[PDB]
Amino acid sequence: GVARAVARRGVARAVARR
Repeated sequence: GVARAVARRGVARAVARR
């Protein structure tokens, strides 16, 4: 229901909820 798409050096997307 809530997934983030951030792929930066230091800030990666560890947010992945349905």
